[PDB]
Amino acid sequence: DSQIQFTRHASDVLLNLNRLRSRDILTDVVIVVSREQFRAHKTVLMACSGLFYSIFTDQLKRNLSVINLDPEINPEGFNILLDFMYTSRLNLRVGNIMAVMATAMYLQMEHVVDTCRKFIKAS
Amino acid sequence: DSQIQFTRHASDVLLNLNRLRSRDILTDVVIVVSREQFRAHKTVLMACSGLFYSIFTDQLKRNLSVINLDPEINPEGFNILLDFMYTSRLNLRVGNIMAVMATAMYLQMEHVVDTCRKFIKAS
Ligand SMILES: CC(C)NC(=O)Cn1cc(CN2CCN(C)CC2)c2ccc(NC(=S)NCCc3c[nH]c4ccccc34)cc21
Ligand SMILES: CC(C)NC(=O)Cn1cc(CN2CCN(C)CC2)c2ccc(NC(=S)NCCc3c[nH]c4ccccc34)cc21
Repeated sequence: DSQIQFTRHASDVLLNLNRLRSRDILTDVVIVVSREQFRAHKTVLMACSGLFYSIFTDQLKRNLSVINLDPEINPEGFNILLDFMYTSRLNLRVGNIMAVMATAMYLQMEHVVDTCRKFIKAS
Repeated sequence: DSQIQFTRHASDVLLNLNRLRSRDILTDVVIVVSREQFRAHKTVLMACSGLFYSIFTDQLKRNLSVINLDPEINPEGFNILLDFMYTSRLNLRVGNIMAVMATAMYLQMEHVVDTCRKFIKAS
């Protein structure tokens, strides 16, 4: 409310969280997408994705160390979205727009889908 | 670099991380401060504190579920800093500044220490 605001703190936290991912420090889940595998932190996955929230919030699945995604998910599209989660930067190109949008819908990241919609429209 | 920037994503992630802490979801450590206990996420602690980074980055201590802080640490001051880590907001009042500053020194949060110094200077 009337507390002092650190305007860079949130971005600095996310940057260190991504650094921890890049060194595999306290990563607690691998996400299998067809042939690929991505290690990550369940907390960040839950904070950023409705699908991952709905999985790990259920005590039936909260302790899983492996999550197999839908085999139709494109790994490049997932990687772009995983990067976004940890960076706030979304790499939308003409060559990946369709794969990134579809993957964002499957992961229930509405703002990204909403931004994919505006990207479409601005093309 | 040339990707789309989501200016509110990092703050949105931290808010959900704090929500997860408030429901004790995926918390993986308890910090003992005199007669008090605080549950938290090791990744957030490490991202925010040089002390907590140095502890959990060491494989000798990375798997600890309990951390006992120095008995001289004031629990209210620790709580204020724990809140700051998860909110980017620092509750500095001249009734608590000394105990917050000394705690931020122990936790190796230089940004906060530097701010406490200017709070003193701005009187
Ligand atoms: C970084 C940020 C912008 N990314 C998201 O918000 C992605 N996301 C997208 C959704 C799904 N949306 C939600 C809004 N709704 C109208 C349409 C469907 C979603 C859901 C959960 C989380 N993760 C966490 S920790 N949420 C804590 C609050 C909460 C949400 N639903 C709850 C259910 C029970 C208790 C708490 C909650 C992230 C989610
Ligand atoms: C959210 C942000 C504003 N809060 C901090 O930065 C609090 N903090 C304060 C310090 C201690 N400072 C650091 C600067 N130095 C000149 C004086 C002492 C500190 C240390 C680690 C972390 N956590 C993480 S993940 N760091 C990843 C990068 C890294 C730092 N040291 C490394 C050593 C080896 C490998 C990597 C690194 C947080 C730290």
